[PDB]
Amino acid sequence: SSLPEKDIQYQLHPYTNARLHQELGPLIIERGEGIYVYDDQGKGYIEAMAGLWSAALGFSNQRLIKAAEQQFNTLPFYHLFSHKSHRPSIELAEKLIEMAPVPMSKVFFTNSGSEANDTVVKMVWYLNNALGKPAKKKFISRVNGYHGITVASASLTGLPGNQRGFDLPLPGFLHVGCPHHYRFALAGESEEHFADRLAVELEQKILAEGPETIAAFIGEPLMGAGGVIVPPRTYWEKIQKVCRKYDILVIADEVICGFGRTGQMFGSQTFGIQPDIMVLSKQLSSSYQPIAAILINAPVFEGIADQSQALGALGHGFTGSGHPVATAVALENLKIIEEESLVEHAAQMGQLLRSGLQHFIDHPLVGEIRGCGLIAAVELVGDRVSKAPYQALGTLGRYMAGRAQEHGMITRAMGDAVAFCPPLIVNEQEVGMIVERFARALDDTTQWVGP
Amino acid sequence: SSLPEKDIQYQLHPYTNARLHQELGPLIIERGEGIYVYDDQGKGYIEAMAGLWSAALGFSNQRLIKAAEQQFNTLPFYHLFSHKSHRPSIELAEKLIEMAPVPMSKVFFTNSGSEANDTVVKMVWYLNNALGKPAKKKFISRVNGYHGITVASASLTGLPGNQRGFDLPLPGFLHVGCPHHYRFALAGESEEHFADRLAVELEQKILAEGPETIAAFIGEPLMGAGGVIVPPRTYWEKIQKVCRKYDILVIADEVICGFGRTGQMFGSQTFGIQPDIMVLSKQLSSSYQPIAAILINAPVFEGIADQSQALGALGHGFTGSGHPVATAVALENLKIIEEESLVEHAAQMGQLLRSGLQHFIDHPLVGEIRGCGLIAAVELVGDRVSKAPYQALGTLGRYMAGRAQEHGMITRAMGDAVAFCPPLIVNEQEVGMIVERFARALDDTTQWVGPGG
Ligand SMILES: *Cc1c(COP(=O)(O)O)cnc(C)c1O
Ligand SMILES: *Cc1c(COP(=O)(O)O)cnc(C)c1O
Repeated sequence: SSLPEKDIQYQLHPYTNARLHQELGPLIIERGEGIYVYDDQGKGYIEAMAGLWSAALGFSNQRLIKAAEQQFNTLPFYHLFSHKSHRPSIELAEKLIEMAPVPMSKVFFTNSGSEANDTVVKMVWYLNNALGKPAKKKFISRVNGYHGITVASASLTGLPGNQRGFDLPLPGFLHVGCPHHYRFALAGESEEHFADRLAVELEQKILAEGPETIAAFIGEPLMGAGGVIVPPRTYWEKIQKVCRKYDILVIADEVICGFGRTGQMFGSQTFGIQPDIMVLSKQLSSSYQPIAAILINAPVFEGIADQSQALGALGHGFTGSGHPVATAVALENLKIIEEESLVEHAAQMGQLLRSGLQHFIDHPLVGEIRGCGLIAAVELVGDRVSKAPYQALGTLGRYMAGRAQEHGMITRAMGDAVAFCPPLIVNEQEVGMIVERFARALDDTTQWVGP
Repeated sequence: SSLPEKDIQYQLHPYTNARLHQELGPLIIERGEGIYVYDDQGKGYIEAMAGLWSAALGFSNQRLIKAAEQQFNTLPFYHLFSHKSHRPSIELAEKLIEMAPVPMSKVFFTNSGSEANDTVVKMVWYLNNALGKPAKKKFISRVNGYHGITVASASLTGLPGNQRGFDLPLPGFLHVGCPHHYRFALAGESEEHFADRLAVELEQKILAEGPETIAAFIGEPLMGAGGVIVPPRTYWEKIQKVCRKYDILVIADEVICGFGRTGQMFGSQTFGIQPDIMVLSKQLSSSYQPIAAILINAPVFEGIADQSQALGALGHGFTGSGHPVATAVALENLKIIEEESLVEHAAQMGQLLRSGLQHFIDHPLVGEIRGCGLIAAVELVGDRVSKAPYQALGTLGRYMAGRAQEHGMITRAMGDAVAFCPPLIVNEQEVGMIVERFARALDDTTQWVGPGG
């Protein structure tokens, strides 16, 4: 009958406890503008996550809306199968290739990040069969990495919450350590030496598995959903040397880091990664349309092209691959990010965010503050010396996130860390408000944990 | 540089020979209106495939475009994670549940058909773990079925072109026969007996694999990409009895059949299927937005809900799941289909299409004319008695499709069959034009072959 009642009756929600949902119902979000969303009671919230790490231009960018309209009225749907094409897919693909931080050869479009990583898995398998290396198939990823939730991409993902009860990972999807100094460094170990030990771990993993069986290493430049985990200094340098030593492809999952999130246009620039393949989504279209993109370099394309010829055609593609409305919106989105100098602006807003949060560095429940550019997290602990949680891992984060919402801010808990990933258009005072609302939530949480 | 040159330079095309693409370049489609698209030279074509079996309302429905606008200007993106919701997802889900041809409990949204089928795989695995049946995991599908192209959903798919080179199918993804009488029936075998033999095949497959290890059977009510293959009479009845005997879930992949394609609202109605899970996409939004929907019945939901509680939350969801613009467009799309009586209209347009094509039933190159509702195919052969192809399999289909395009019509060849899946809004005279353009293409193809006889 009521709208909340209909939701409970008819929707199975993602990333939601279904039974609790039947009791509590939804928080229905009705409208958005700038960095704000409003619920159906008219309460406004700063969307400090940009939705799902994604709405770079906020929730009422008229240029994107008009670009959708203009394309809708020209050609509202067509496809790229069997030599068919259309201008928006062509022009977007050109723009993505030309702005890539390393030389890239081709773009392949999907709807989601998960589909894109799933497609990259198939591409690498197809590639290595093309080349006559049928054993070179295994993927290496990392504990706490997030790469999506198809059967294959959830296998790449290294978060237990995405695997438990789903019979994952599949075989051939291997995991090395999470590069988080605060949690996994040895006592008195430096960042650089933590990085050394991670590179050794990767090489030993490869040697134990048989280097000839390892096709690819995939990683987010910095880990998003897994906690805003910034890798230790020299990690990417040392990891890439191990990969290049055994002819292992380096895949940068830029689904969150892409398009100005980390202080430069790509996480690959910020962290000195020269990937063979890049995966892009989210900020690509400010999530105004579902779209993702895979960039592959020359060797990857040439092997695939050779096979697609021998086997008649590339037996892969989604109905929505390169959708003309989604590609048109993404094209306009990238033009706005360039014309408005949002990469530079976000970097400056990020410095303000990070300096604001650092006033709480000696709070008794603050275990670590981390991030770079305009992405950050504050990890809470029940005890700073031991780094132990209050009650059980997740208890603090759950409480903090709930308090932040009460104070008009949407953040996301990742265990006991709360994340910040605001729209790139956030202004200085809005950053101040984000920090103030974080502060109030923290104060509430501290009184709740109590003496 | 020119637009075709940019395409060749920068895009890897799906379902395209990449090397041939570098030589020929693209056919760039510039605009659409009604049932027509126009290329960049201004030549018009009837889109007899509705794009990819999908654009129910044609290529310039203003109501859908305005519904997108109105939602863009309210809330252009949000998500459904962690109890968050929004009106368009809620109202769409209600509408889908209430119109379902069997009692259904919940809707889960994805972007694509492939994602939806991939998600259904995970849901079934999660479900059976929830129920304490950890061995009950394998899926059974069919030769020539199409269910998408993720690693898992390409394993469900039974077309060799989707598996060759990709190390698929994964283990646990099993295949029984294509239910196409014309190609796989024994000499002088009836439809009903062909159906018996297929049901026996399925039961033997289950028994050989261990019934306790089989979770689900999935099928398109009629097979789309694999050839517009109408199953033989009594197939679905007998297949479901085998499934119910061993407590195997029945999943109807309605990605093509959904929303009026086959003569009734759902392929499940047309063919008497009582599925536990339905998968919907394509006509859902006339492909104006990427969206797919999974309908799950009460037992499937209850088990999933039970576990999500014990494990804290359901560890699954796409950023675009239930996207407010895509759901708003699909909602308006389903309203138009109902208000304009397009299911009934498509049924009538389909009988005209079929009657038109049947004037060529005794043509020496026409092996079979099949379909129902407003989906059809004409399978061409080089020799009717042997059913053998002219030159290689595919030669006639490729030539026919090329001639159809020259005559202003886009059809898709599936080997030597050419498909018809026009927008539901096609009128009687447009059906006449589709059949005329098919006839000219067939006339060209006949002159090219020279059947003599
Ligand atoms: C969100 C995300 C994905 C998956 O994207 P979907 O569109 O939600 O499937 C993949 N990789 C990373 C790093 C992500 O953050
Ligand atoms: C087209 C199709 C799919 C896959 O849809 P995408 O949106 O292209 O992933 C799945 N099943 C059937 C029956 C289809 O026709």
